Amino acid sequence: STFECLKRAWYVAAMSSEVEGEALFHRRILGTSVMIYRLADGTPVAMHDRCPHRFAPLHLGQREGDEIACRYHALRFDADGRCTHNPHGNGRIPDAARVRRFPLLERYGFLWIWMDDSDPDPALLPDFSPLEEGHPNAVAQTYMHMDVNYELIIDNVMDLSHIDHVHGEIITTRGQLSPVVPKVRERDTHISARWEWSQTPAMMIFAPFLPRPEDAARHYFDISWTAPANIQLSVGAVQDSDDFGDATSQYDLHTCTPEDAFKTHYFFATRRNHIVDDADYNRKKIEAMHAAFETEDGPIITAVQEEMGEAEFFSLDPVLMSNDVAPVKVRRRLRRMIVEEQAAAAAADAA
Amino acid sequence: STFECLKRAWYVAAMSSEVEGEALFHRRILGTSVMIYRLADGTPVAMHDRCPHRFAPLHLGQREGDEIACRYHALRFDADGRCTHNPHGNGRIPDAARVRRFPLLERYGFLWIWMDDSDPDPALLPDFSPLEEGHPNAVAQTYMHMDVNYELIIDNVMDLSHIDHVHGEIITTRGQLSPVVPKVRERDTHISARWEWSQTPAMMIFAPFLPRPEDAARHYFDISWTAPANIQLSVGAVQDSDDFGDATSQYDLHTCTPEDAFKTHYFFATRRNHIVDDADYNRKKIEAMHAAFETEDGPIITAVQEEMGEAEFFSLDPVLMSNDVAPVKVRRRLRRMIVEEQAAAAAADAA
Amino acid sequence: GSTFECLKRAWYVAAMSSEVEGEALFHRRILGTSVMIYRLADGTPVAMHDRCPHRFAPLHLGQREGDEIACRYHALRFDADGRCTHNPHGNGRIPDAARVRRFPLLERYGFLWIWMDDSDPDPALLPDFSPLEEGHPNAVAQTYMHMDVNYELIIDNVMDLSHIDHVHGEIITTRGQLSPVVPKVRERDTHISARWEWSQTPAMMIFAPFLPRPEDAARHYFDISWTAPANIQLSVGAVQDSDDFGDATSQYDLHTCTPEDAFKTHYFFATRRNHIVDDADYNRKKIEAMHAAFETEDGPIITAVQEEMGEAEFFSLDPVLMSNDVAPVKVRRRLRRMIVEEQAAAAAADAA
Ligand code: FES
Ligand code: FES
Ligand code: FES
Ligand SMILES: [Fe+3]
Ligand SMILES: [Fe+3]
Repeated sequence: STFECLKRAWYVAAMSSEVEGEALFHRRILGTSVMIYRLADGTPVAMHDRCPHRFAPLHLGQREGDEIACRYHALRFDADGRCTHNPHGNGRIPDAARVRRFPLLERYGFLWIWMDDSDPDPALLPDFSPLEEGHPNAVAQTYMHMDVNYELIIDNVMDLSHIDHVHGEIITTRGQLSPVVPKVRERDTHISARWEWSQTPAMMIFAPFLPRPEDAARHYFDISWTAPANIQLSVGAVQDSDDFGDATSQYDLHTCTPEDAFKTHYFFATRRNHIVDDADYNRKKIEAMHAAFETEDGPIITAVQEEMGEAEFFSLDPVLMSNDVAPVKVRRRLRRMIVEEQAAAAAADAA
Repeated sequence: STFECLKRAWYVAAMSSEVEGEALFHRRILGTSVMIYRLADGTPVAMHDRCPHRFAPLHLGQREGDEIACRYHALRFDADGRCTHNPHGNGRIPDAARVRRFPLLERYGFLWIWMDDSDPDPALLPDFSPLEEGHPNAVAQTYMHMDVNYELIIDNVMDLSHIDHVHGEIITTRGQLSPVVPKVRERDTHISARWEWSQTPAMMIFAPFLPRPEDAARHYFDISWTAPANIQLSVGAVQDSDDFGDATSQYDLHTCTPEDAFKTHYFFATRRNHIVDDADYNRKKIEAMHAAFETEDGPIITAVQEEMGEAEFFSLDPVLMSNDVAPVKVRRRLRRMIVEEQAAAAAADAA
Repeated sequence: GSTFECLKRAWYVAAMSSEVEGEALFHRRILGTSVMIYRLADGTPVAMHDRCPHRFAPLHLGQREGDEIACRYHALRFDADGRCTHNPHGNGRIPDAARVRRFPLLERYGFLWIWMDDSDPDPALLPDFSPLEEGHPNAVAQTYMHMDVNYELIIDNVMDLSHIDHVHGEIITTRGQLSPVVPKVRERDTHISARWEWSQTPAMMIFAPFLPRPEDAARHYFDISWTAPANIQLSVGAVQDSDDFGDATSQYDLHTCTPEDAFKTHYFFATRRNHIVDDADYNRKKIEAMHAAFETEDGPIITAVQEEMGEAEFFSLDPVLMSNDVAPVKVRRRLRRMIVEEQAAAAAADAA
C-alpha cells in the first residue's frame, strides 16, 4: 500500500500570482518535481523539473528568453521541452534530450495541471467561473502547505460543525451550526451539502456590512465537492429579508493537490459580493482568512494526522455521526473513482 | 518486528508533581498516546489521548469540570471515558464513542499505569513504601527523557562499576567499586545485588554529614530489580561502627517506562535519612542528582544506543565479564517473563 | 540501493594528516563502519573499530592512557593493536574475546589512507601521488568537505569539467571555452586519463595574477587520471607566449572520495601549486578560496541532483549521455566491473 491519487483530473499546481514572468517557479506535485515559468506572451509552461542529462533540477538553471539552460552542463530546452542547444563537443543534440511537458489550464486565478500520461481533457476542469466574474478586488487567492494527506483537509471542509469550537472571532458560529442537520445530495457531477441557521452577532467576516452589525442574521453554507479535491463553499448573511438574495455573501473555492501521501498543497480563493472595488480591504480579508485556516484549522488537522500515523482513516474504525455523512460519501466516491480509473487504465491499455 | 514489553505490570507514567489539577497532561507510553488529569477531589485519571470520532488528541481539547471536550467537534467524555454529550444533529451519543481508560495507582510520588486490556492487579505494584514514610523534604522525584531502549538504562544501573570512571565529584567512587565482586541473588520476586567497599573521602553526596568528612568511610550498594523496569538502590556511608545501621544513607528508586522501542521515560526518586526537614537542601540535592544522570550517564548510554543501532544486545555478541552477571540475569528474567506472558495469552486464546 | 557495494581491497582517505592532533581521539564513519584514529608518542597513527566489545560504547568517548585507550563506560584498556591490556573488574582476568579490530593505515600525500577489507594490506595498491610530498611545504595544502550524496556523483562531476563554464563563479570560471573542447581520453590497466586543452581571456583567476600579463589571454591544460577506488589527480595551469606548457603557472591537485554510507561521502582535496611556493599566508588564502568554490558552487548542484535522483542507480534512470560524458562513464563501468570481479574471487576463494 503505496498511496494512489486520481491521475486524469486537474489539480491546482500554483496561484496565478506565484509565477512572476522571469521567475523559474518549482513545486512537488503528486510526488513529481515540476518547474513552471511564463513566456514573453504571458503563456504559462509546466515541465518535469529534471534535466534528462544527469538529472539536475532545471529551476536551478538560468533562463534564456523563452528557453531554460540547466545550471550543470547548460543544455537549453524550449517550452515544448525539446533540447534547442548542446554546447559540448561536436554540438549534435541527442533525440533523447527531452523534458516531459504538463498540460496547464489558467482559470479562476490558478494554474491547473494534468499530470497523467494521457492527452488532457479540458472538459474535466470544473466550472468555478463566478470567481472570474466581477470587479477584480473582490476575488483574492491564498496558499497554505500542510504536512498531512489531502483527504484530511477535504473531510474538515465537508464537516463545518468544527467552526463552532475550533475557530476564533474572525469566523466563529458560536455553537449554532453544530445542531443543524444539513441537506446533502449525491449527484453524477458533484456531492452538495447545505447548512442554514441564525446567530447573534452575525459572523465577523460579514457583520459590519449588515444593516445592524450587533443584531442577529440568517446564514447559509452551500458547498459541493468535485473530483479530485475541489469544494466550492458559498456563504453569507441576510437581515430582515427571507430571500437570501440580499445577503452580504461570498463565493469560495477550497482545492487540494497532494505533494505526496502525507503532504498537501491547500489553495483557497474567496470572491466577496460587498465593497467590490476596495483592494486595500481585499488584502486585509484574504490575509485574515489565511490566518484563520493556517493558525486555527492547520494545527488540529496536523495534530490528527500525527495521532493517526500512516494508517488509513476508515481502518482505525472512526465513530462516525450526524455531521460525518457528506465527508464519508466524498471519501467513498473518490475511492470508487480511483479504482474505476485504475480499471480503465488497463482497459485504455487494451482500448 | 515491533518490539515486545511486559503488559500486566505497573510502569511509572508521570511524577505526581506533573499533573496540576486543571492541567491536561499528555505523554506517549508503550507506543500509546495517554492523557492524564485530576478531578475536583484530586483523583487522577488516565485515558487514550485520542477522540474516537476523527482521532484528534483530547489534551488539545478544552476541560469542562470533570469532563474533557475534544477541540475539533466538541464530543465530551467523563473520567470513565464514555461520551457524556454530542452537540451535533439529533444529539444521540453512540455507545461506541468511548476512550479506553488506563488503571492508575498513585504511590511513591508517581502515577503508576496498567496498560494491558485485562483488569489491574494492584498486588503486582511492588512495595517501595519507605519513600512514603518520614518528613516529606527527604523524599524528592526527578524525570529524564533519553532517546534509547529502556533495557540500556536498567543495564547501566545494575553494573554500578561505571561510577568509578563515568561520573564526576558529586558521586564518584574513585576506582574502588570496580574491583569488588558483588553478592547477587535471583529470587521469585526480585533480583538483588550488593556491593560493599571503602574509599577516602566518602562519596560527596554523604561526606559532609559524616563524623569526619575528609576521612575514609565503608559504603554499601544494595539494589533489587523488580518487573518491568524498577530498581530500588539503597546506599550510604558509616564511619567507626561495623553495624551499617548508623550510616548517612538513602532509599532510591530508578524506574523506566518505554515511550517506544528506542525512547525511554526514566524516573528517579531519592529519600535521604539525614537533615530530613531541610527542603532548601532537598531541591539542591535532587537537582544535583538529575545533573549527574542527565549530563554524565545520559550521553554515554545515548552514544552506545547509536553505535548499537537497532540490533538486539545479545545478538551483537557482547564480551560480558565479572560486573555483567546481575544485568544479564535481569535481561533474561524480563525476556523469560515476556515470553511466559505471551504463552498464556495464546493458551487462554485456546482455553 | 540496499545492496550498496564498494571496492573493499583498496586504500580510501580516512582523514587529512592535520585532523589527528597527537593526544586527540579522532572518530569518523567510513564504509558504514565507526572508526577511531589517534597518534602514539612517536607520531605513529593507529586506526580501530570505534566500539568497545564489552557493551558497544564508542572508544573515542573514552579517556587516553599513554599509547592505550580506556573506554569511558567500564574502563577496559586497549593497545594500538586493539587487544585488551587491563580489566579493572572482579578477579581482573582479561577475556581473549576483548579485542578491537585494527585497520591498516598508510600516511602519504598529507592523508591517512585506510584498508577496510578483512585481508592483509597491499601497499602496492596505494597509487603514486608523490609530487604532493615534493617541494616547499607551503605550496601543498589539504581541505575536507562532507556532502550528503553517493561518492560516484562527485567523481562524475570532476570527470566532466565542462560544468566549470556555467556552474562556477570568478575564482576558477573558464567562461564558456572548456565546454566545446572534445577531450583526449585513454582507458589503461592502472588509470583512466582525460586531457582538455584550450585558451581564454583573462586566464583563470587562480593563475592570472602570476602570469606575464594578467588581463591578456593564456593557453590552459586539464590532465586528470582516475585510479580505484575514487582518486582523481587533476593537473592544471596557464602558459603565456611559450608553446611549451613547461613554463605554465601550474598546480598538482588530488580529488579523492571515501563513502560514509550509500548517500553520504567524505570528499578530500589537496592542491600543490608551483608558484610563490614559500608564502603560507597566501597558501591558506588559496586552499580556503578553493574549498569555497567546491562547497558553495559544486556542493549544492551535486546534492540537488542526488535529491532529484532519489535512491535509484544512475544508469537505471536512462541518462542522456553525450560528448563530455565518455570519461565519467568508463570510470563508473570500470569501478563496477572491479567490484563484481572482487566479489567473484571472494565467493570462489570461499570455495577454492
Ligand atoms: S544535467 Fe543539465 S545539462 Fe547536465
Ligand atoms: S474528532 Fe473528537 S471532536 Fe470530532
Ligand atoms: S562498554 Fe567499553 S568498558 Fe564497558
Ligand atoms: Fe550512573
Ligand atoms: Fe567543480
